[PDB]
Amino acid sequence: GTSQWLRKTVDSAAVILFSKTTCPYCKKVKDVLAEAKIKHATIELDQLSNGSAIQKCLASFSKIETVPQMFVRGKFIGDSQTVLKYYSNDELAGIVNESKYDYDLIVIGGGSGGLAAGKEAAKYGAKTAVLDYVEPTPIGTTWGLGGTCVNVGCIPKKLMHQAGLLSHALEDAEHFGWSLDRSKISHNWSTMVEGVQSHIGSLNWGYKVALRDNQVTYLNAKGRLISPHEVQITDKNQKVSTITGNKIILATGERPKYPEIPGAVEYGITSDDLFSLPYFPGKTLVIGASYVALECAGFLASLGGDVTVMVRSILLRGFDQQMAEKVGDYMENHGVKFAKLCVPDEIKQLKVVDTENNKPGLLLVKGHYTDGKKFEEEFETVIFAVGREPQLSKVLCETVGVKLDKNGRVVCTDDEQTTVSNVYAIGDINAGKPQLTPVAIQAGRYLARRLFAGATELTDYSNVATTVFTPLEYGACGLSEEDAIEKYGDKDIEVYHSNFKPLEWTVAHREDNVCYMKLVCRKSDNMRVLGLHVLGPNAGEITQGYAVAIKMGATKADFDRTIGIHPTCSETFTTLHVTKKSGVSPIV
Amino acid sequence: GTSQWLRKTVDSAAVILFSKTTCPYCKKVKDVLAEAKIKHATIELDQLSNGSAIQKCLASFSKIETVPQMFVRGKFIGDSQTVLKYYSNDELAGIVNESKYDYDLIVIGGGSGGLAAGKEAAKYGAKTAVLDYVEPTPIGTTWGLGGTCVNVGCIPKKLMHQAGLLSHALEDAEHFGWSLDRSKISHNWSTMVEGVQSHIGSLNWGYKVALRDNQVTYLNAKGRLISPHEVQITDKNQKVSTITGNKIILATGERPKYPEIPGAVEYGITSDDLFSLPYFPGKTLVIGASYVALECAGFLASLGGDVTVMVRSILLRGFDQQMAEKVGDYMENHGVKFAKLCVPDEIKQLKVVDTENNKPGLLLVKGHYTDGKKFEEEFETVIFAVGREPQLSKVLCETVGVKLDKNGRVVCTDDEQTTVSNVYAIGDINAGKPQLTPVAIQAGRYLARRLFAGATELTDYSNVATTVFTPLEYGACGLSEEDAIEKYGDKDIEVYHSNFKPLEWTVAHREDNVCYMKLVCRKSDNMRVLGLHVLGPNAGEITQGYAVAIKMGATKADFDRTIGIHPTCSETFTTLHVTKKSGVSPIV
Ligand SMILES: Cc1cc2nc3c(=O)[nH]c(=O)nc-3n(C[C@H](O)[C@H](O)[C@H](O)COP(=O)(O)OP(=O)(O)OC[C@H]3O[C@@H](n4cnc5c(N)ncnc54)[C@H](O)[C@@H]3O)c2cc1C
Ligand SMILES: Cc1cc2nc3c(=O)[nH]c(=O)nc-3n(C[C@H](O)[C@H](O)[C@H](O)COP(=O)(O)OP(=O)(O)OC[C@H]3O[C@@H](n4cnc5c(N)ncnc54)[C@H](O)[C@@H]3O)c2cc1C
Ligand SMILES: Cc1ccc(CNC[C@@H](C)O)s1
Repeated sequence: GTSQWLRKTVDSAAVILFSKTTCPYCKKVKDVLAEAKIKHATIELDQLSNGSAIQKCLASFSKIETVPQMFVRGKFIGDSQTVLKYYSNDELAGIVNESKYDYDLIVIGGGSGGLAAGKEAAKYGAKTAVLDYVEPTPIGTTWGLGGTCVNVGCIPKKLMHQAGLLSHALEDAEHFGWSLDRSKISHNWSTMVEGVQSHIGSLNWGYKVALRDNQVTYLNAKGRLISPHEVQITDKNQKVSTITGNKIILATGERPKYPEIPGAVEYGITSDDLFSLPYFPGKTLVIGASYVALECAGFLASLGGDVTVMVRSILLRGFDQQMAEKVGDYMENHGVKFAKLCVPDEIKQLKVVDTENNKPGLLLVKGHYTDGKKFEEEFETVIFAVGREPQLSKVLCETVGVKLDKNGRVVCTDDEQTTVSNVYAIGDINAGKPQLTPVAIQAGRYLARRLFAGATELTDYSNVATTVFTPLEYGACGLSEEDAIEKYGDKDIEVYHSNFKPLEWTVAHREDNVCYMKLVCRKSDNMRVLGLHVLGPNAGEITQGYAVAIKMGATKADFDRTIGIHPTCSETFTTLHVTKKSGVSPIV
Repeated sequence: GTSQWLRKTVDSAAVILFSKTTCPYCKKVKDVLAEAKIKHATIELDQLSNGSAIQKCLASFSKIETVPQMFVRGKFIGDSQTVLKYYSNDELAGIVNESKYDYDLIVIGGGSGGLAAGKEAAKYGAKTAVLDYVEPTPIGTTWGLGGTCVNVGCIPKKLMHQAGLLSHALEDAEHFGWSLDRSKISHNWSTMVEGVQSHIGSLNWGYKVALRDNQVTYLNAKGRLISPHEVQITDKNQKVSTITGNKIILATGERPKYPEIPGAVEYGITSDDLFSLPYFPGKTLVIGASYVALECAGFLASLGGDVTVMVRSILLRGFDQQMAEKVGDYMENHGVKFAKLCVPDEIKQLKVVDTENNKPGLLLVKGHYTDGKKFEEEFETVIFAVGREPQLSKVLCETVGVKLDKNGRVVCTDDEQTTVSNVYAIGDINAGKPQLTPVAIQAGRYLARRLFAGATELTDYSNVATTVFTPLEYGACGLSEEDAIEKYGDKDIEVYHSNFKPLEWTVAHREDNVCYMKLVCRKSDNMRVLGLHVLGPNAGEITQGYAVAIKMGATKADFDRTIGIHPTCSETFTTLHVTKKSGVSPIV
């Protein structure tokens, strides 16, 4: 029925006021709470489908059925008159604060997900604390509040991606009539890092202010869940203590892996160090083949660097592989070299990194190909991008009872709840969910609404669009081609595709048939669009809008009746017609 | 019902074949028709929702009920045996060219819609001619086949727009670490015009080649409808003749208007001349407030030009005015000077345009503001953008019977048919249709299928998306805000909005709170999105995809449940919460 909704809501909420929009008694109580600097959620019963039933079940707690009723942490406080009797007796503050625990919510991890959840939580009166600590890299790198996206992920790579795109702007400017000469222009890595770190510092500080100004307690300490309500924190001065919270949210992210080979941890770096490195990396070897490894080799080339990528097997494993190879074939034609079907054996240090004069060392990389041929080349820097993983042993005592899948990730129900009942996990460590910063923000905000404001909304994790920020960007939404065929069979899958050329690339004398797009649709379902794929500039801005249509179950008919915006790259989606089965060429 | 469709198809198609995929006799006929280079439409009866009735209704024409059946211009030709007997006896070619008119279709106008139409009809066996003539401008500017967009519209304008954006890229490159100094680079106008014209020329040639390869007769002559089936053509030599056609499509577009003031036609120019001008315009007065006027003033300013814009009343009349005002504020903050509430009286000539040294003339402009105060200033170039109009006088003889609305645009039923039963109109001259290149193309293609292949699909003109390619671009889809309030009332309209700042603008030190987007919704229709509006970079790429979701009736919840792609500008549409009635600020 409706009853157990109301028991969960009243039991979980901190300060909550069942109210009416038109009732003047309720309105005077609200303004009392505002003047009292008392935050709370407000369930206005007159704008819900069955508010009349909810007033009936309110009597199951309060022996009354009128409005307003105020509750604090499961307890019925009183009706109108009762609460202002507390106010002009000055007993209100004592009763709204009193609680079995120190906090209504402890969040372990101050990243995209945790900070999102704590800021939405304190909005509804939940007494909240948020914990964040950055264990240093093996060479000692460190950064402030915000998470992986803010300090060592989406933010600084797209800015470094942007510095690389700008090199083609300088090339293109001549053909559009600008007097400059691209041949006479070099890049300065340190000036870039300083501007990138300046914007990161603004984000760091701005998060501390958001927490300060929302009544969230920020603790720069490493917390560890020892029991289902108990968190054991460690100071900057290694000082250890214990706080307690009613509800706990785990959101501590992942960190870079290294291969188990000698020299790796000692002499190489990872993405965590690349964004604040104080010297240009020089001649660089990137080991791996995920979006991290391509994106970084991507801009490192565009800034004049001598870049090699060492690929064990395939590029972008798990993405559509036609597009993967189109991505990779572009980078190879524009500077990035690849050593295909090759794997590393050890790293020898020939020269130490020169802190004083600000210059890299010199390394020797020993490898072998699959056939058995041997690799051996000198490199000034070696970056490892061979995956990321959580380390929940540092965060979670075995004995508390939280179930971990075979990767170390947290098994949650579809509302983010662990096996222990009052503990939840969001973000990269939620098992089998897409590891993206906008996902972690939605899970975090939609969970806080459910805990402290009686919400029902769940996070939808399906058909979440992505974009890979390689020199030519690749945005995608939905299934890949190979996956659609495997799920429904080659006969039932029809693919529309077509090359294109940006107008902007005409005067600039760029390639005619590298930019490509395709719609993978299902025949026996009115040609429903299953996945969408585009390789070209601004692929992120192109793809986004269609993510809404695809959540709404778009079909090829819907794309055909929508008119294009001319001249854009994106309008090519509105008039696709060549089918893969037909065999007709997709060139311009 | 089925009855009158079949009769309409058989009477207008040129060569049509009624068939089934499974049949081997029709496969036999297809193979013979393909061999003889005979182009035809082909219904596949075993693929239609009611082929049992379409088959049975065919007997009204062939006195037979089987398949295949081939018709030519309303006449039943024969079954399988009867067709091969014509083939094997050398009679089949003459039957399929037997026609009452010179052409199955004559298209008056070789621009966006007309080129699209003739090429589609040719592809179904229709014998087609397209006519195209470029009436020279007052100073005699003239160009090649393609239309207004190709030669003097979207294509050269976005290329000059792009030259303008690249000046901000040369600026921003400094702050991402590149050595260059923006302050010592200049722009060469003629080099850019050379590159742009070069690409226009390759479109001119491609369109000639495409009409050749579809066997479309291309007459570079001026056409004129003298009777429902008689078109009068006039040579480059003035050689007048007459051709006949079964179906006629009007697609003659528009041309720029001039104000009725002394010196306008003698000493000013329009956009028709600007895109191939041999000298730089210099100090320039732009008279108007349309998207033509602002887009041109925009890039002209970004190229180093001293630019002024003379506004009668408001900017972008017809578009959401809050957006328009923000568009104008940005230009005024980045160069362009505005003479507000001002109108011109006369243009005087102080200096004649110098062909020899390739420099502009010099003019004196006199006007007055709306309060009698005087305007007087010198400019080297004066560009009129005071609207456009057709001149159907020059193409449509009064006595044919084609009816015009009070603007001079053709009045059409929602299938593009005029008051005369066999004459149709597409593109700009179609009354009350949005005047855009993609609209013309879709109208022209969908019509040609209905006429020569039994199609039924109409063109949808509602909710067509637009982008104004000013220095900050502005893209939109659906109603303006004032329009939505006007139709439903303030109480029923809710507006969600937010500023934003592209990530690319952080390191480059650009403005914090200039970029803006909003969604206008209907409270009583489930918060249906009635209009989308965004101001910022790549606004065309941003908007296009969202047009599809609006076309399927997207609501606010649909935008909420879709996850953003990060870091993009476009992702801000997925987390909008501040409302206008709320009174909260939309800054960041
Ligand atoms: C190089 C790179 C580029 C990326 N680019 C993109 C991109 O373009 N778009 C995108 O959507 N995603 C991108 N991602 C992924 C994105 O960063 C993650 O999806 C997101 O950061 C996950 O957020 P989270 O809140 O789950 O974890 P995090 O953001 O990693 O937050 C976890 C935080 O908790 C801290 N912590 C850990 N253990 C403890 C502890 N015991 N006590 C206290 N605090 C602790 C961590 O130090 C960190 O501060 C990128 C990732 C990388 C590595
Ligand atoms: C500066 C500018 C910028 C624009 N930018 C955009 C944009 O970014 N996006 C967009 O969607 N739209 C844009 N437009 C509008 C776009 O150009 C039109 O919507 C489009 O050209 C409509 O095509 P049409 O076939 O109706 O007319 P047209 O393309 O003008 O075709 C008409 C053709 O018929 C010829 N003709 C005329 N009379 C005769 C005759 N008697 N005999 C033979 N031929 C004849 C004309 O010379 C012309 O070649 C822009 C317009 C301008 C002026
Ligand atoms: C013609 C114009 C209408 C609006 C313009 C720019 N806004 C100026 C305002 C802030 O005074 S220019």
